[PDB]
Amino acid sequence: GGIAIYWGQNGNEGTLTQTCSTRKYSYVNIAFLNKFGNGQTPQINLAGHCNPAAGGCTIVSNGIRSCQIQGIKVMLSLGGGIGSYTLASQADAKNVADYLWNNFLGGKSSSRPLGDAVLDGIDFDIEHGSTLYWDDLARYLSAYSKQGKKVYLTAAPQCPFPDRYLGTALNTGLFDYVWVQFYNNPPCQYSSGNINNIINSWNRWTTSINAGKIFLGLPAAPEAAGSGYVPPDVLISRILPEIKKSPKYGGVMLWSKFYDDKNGYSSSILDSV
Repeated sequence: GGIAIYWGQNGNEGTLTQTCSTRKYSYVNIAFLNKFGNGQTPQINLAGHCNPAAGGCTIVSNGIRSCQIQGIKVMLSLGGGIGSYTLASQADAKNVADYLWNNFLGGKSSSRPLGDAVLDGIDFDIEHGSTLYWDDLARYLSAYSKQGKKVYLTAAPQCPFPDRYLGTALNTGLFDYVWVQFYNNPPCQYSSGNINNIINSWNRWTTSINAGKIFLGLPAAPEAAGSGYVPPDVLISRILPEIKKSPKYGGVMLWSKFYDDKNGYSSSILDSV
């Protein structure tokens, strides 16, 4: 399989072009569109990379194209750990889907925040707020595929199954790739000496949902998460041989590009994935 990486939350982590040029990643999620819904004007947050005012982030289209040329799929990630994103109603789901289509996908807008490039899909990283309507948002985005170009749908649920925010949306069977977050959640993450909780949880996920491929999501450094970091050696020796047995195995997801650079996590695990 391949490695999915989150990029966008630390201005020092390198450009999107450099990120794709590493040749380590197969998927890149751009983190985050962290404000939308409830009549708010949607706002992308790419930390120090660029300021989206006055088309300050359109330069990112260069990186998007460069990734895609090399066969890397690039998603815009909604939500994240911080932000006032929500969906107020089913009409809000529709408004948000139309906004995303016109501003990031195959539609038209005079003010596309990341420029002219057409993203491959949308990543759902919904971690708080409303548990409602995410399934409608997935349906509406999925309908836009009928115009000719596939809109990929991906999700980052937390490991406790089922996920309170994304469970219904994942039950739709519309998601292409699901990278489960096996961290910040004691009952289903790695803890010193104990791999049972994580394998047990992986078995639940892979047997329970219909998506194309399921990925094992991890923090790339001890600093990247509150808890759940797994040393690469343990991953390679004890965890991967077990999880790679699943036909639904897609590879590994890492939070985030910035920490990966510092800790050299993907460099250490790349050939084992």
